[PDB]
This record gives sequence, structure tokens and C-alpha cells, in this order.
Amino acid sequence: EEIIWESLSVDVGSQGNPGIVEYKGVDTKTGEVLFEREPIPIGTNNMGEFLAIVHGLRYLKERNSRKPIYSDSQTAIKWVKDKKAKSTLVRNEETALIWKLVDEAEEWLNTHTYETPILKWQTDKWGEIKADYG
RNA sequence: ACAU
DNA sequence: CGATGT
Ligand SMILES: [K+]
Ligand SMILES: [K+]
Ligand SMILES: [Mn+2]
Ligand SMILES: [Mn+2]
Repeated sequence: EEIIWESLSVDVGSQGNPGIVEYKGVDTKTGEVLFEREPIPIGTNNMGEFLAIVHGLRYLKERNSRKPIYSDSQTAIKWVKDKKAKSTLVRNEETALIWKLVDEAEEWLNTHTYETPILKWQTDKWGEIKADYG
């Protein structure tokens, strides 16, 4: 219905898919960038969308914030709900780093708790998510 | 189809 | 136009 402005928005950016992956999180209300992940040489859009949500969860928990997270990724929202990133990306030497991070993110989800609502950003009604990469 |  | 996903 209405945008919850008191929230954190996250998004992936890539150069190719699979390709170089990065992500960031921004204050939905002000656009202030609150965190940015160093580019990862090879990953998928959905792995990056997933890591962005999990980093958001850790970021808000450390600061004792009950704000929700917005993501535009139907896939990544489901993966976080399941605490399982069902990526098809080949596990080999050159994907080793992204899979390490995905594996460590699942591990964090499986050893911590949170109440953070993870909400679908309704791009069709509201434009691109505020964390988008132009 | 939907979401990227 | 291709790829990642449910
Ligand atoms: K973009
Ligand atoms: K498709
Ligand atoms: Mn996105
Ligand atoms: Mn985007």
C-alpha cells in the first residue's frame, strides 16, 4: 500500500550475471548510503541480493534498530526466509569467494535471531528501490 | 507467469 | 537480446 519510509533499502549491482557483484544499503527516507560491499569478482544477481539482505539484518541488529528492510528480489527474500540460498552458480575456484560469503551468511542466519520484517519493494508502483545502482 |  | 531464480 504505502511506503514505510522508516526503513533500510538494499540492492545488488553487477557487471555481468554472473559477473562482478557489489551491493549497498541506504536509508529509504534520505538516500544516505549506510554500507557498501567491496566488489566480488564473480557472483550472481541473486547471491548479491541475498547477501545484501543478510548484511542489512546484521547491520540493524548491531545497532538495535527494529526498522524493516526493503528488497526488490522475490528470490532473495525467499532465500532469507528459508535461511538457504538455492543458487545454481557452479562451485569452482573462481566462484570460491562468493560461495564462501553466501555460506557464511546462511551460517549467521542459522545461529542468530531477528524480528526484522523483510518487505517487498513494489517497483511497479514506486519506481526503483532507493539503493538501486543507476 | 512473477521477481530481478 | 542474455542470465538468475520461484
Ligand atoms: K540498475
Ligand atoms: K525466465
Ligand atoms: Mn534488485
Ligand atoms: Mn537495482
